[PDB]
Amino acid sequence: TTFPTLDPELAAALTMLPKVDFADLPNARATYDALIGAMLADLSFDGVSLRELSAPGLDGDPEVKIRFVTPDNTAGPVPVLLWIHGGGFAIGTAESSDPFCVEVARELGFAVANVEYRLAPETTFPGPVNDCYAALLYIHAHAEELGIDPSRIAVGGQSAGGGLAAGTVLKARDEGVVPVAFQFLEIPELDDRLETVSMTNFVDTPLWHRPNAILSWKYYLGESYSGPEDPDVSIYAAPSRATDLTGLPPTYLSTMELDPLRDEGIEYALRLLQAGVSVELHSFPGTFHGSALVATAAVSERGAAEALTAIRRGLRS
Repeated sequence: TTFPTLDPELAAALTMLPKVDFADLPNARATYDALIGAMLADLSFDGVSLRELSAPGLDGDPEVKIRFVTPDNTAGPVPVLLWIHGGGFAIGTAESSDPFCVEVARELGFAVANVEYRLAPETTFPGPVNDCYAALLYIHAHAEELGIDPSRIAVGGQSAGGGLAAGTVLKARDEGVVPVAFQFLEIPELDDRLETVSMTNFVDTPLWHRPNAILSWKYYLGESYSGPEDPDVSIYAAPSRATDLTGLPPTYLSTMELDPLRDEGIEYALRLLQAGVSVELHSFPGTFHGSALVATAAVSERGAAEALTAIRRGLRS
């Protein structure tokens, strides 16, 4: 009865749901890392293999490791998904996305380059998006050696990883080096200004909420950033601030009903469409930020199936 529009199937999973409070980052990191590692313990890697790649960082930055998932038995060159995990820019690891990356490699027969970007606040913007772009530059430049079709690279991510994906895709277009065939944005974190209705009204929704949103952008943009009215925010940090969305790749964007990020996701999708970009936009009913973690729910199963359908079609021949 606190959230009467929730899907009953999800509703269930809510009394157990841990607080991931950004105000205490060490503890946030620990409860998240445990809410994921519990799931990685029994994960099947049947039909795929994982090896680590090392992409040179931008400027004098350290190497960016990539968890590179490939399907077994596969003639190749195959399409590749560059994937970027979520966690509000300040928590999470690439391995936390191994379930999804294995799924894509096994079901679609695509390589997946899952990027270990550096976390904020220890590394503030531009570092994290630079690590993702460095990984993109590397996979594109080494595609032949890696058994990748350079004409069929997707860039995607979830939550903050969807903001990093969108920023990386803006950067790729603007620099003109790497062609991106498809963009996949799941519950993306795109706008630091926190001025949409969902961002003003969702103050204690499950997992993500306005208090976490404030802390997440502050960690990422750093101790100089002065907040929503700051005029000096890069479009690669907050893609919603970009004014020219033309010439971006065909895109899939999903949002959740009770997610504070919902409205900035729908608005970005609408502006992509209005810029002539092919977009699939899906706001799922009765859901919350991260309810896909309740993988058994029918609405989660529908979302997961559609994600594979979208990526499969987005990277067709």
